[PDB]
Amino acid sequence: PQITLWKRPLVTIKIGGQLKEALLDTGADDTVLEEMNLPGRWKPKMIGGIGGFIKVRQYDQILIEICGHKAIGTVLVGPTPVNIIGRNLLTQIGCTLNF
Amino acid sequence: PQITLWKRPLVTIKIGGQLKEALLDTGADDTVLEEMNLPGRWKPKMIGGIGGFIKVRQYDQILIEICGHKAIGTVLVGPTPVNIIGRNLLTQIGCTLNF
Ligand SMILES: CCOP(=O)(COc1ccc(C[C@H](NC(=O)O[C@H]2CO[C@H]3OCC[C@H]32)[C@H](O)CN(CC(C)C)S(=O)(=O)c2ccc(OC)cc2)cc1)OCC
Repeated sequence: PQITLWKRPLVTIKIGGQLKEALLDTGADDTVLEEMNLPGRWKPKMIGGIGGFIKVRQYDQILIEICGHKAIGTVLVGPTPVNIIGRNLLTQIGCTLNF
Repeated sequence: PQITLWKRPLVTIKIGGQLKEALLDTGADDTVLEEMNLPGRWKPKMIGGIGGFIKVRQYDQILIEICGHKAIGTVLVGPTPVNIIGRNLLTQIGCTLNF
């Protein structure tokens, strides 16, 4: 499909057996999801943007389905205000910018 | 053009007669540029990101050319980690997400 940018590009994702709304974010290197109790091991990490840095938990090889397109990669979990789908997963679903 | 996301979607912009590099950021509502001198009046404003809020200077109806495409809109200037082109201007240049 094609998504215009009049409004926030919010889509439904599926992760860890749960449906959520997430933002398709070409300005995000990595994927950052709201607090959730995913199973398995993780590693502490800090990511920064406007306003400073936040602490997150890095989970690897997590499967996410974005609009029916599957993707496997690293997911950061922490006190983010919004679920953010970053380039590490956007590339896997064939997402491009076009103008 | 069509832009893949294996690398950061960085493009050259021209604002106030000066060339800069900026990030096409579909997760940003607004356009935020690093500290710089712009002519005309400005109003102090605040915007919030992943790590909290920052103080910016709001410039309205500013000419800005993004990868050869002209836009006239709001540009925020402040201590952002990187120049980001947000949806307010991405819509003006006809930018969409596609997968
Ligand atoms: C009132 C303000 O609303 P809020 O609920 C913040 O809600 C957000 C936070 C972050 C994003 C993604 C980034 N957008 C954003 O900051 O937009 C700004 C500018 O326009 C406004 O619209 C949304 C918030 C303004 C951007 O797209 C990606 N960032 C990097 C970029 C700044 C270079 S990031 O989120 O900081 C990031 C993601 C993954 C990473 O992997 C290592 C690193 C960094 C969207 C909405 O309250 C704050 C306390």
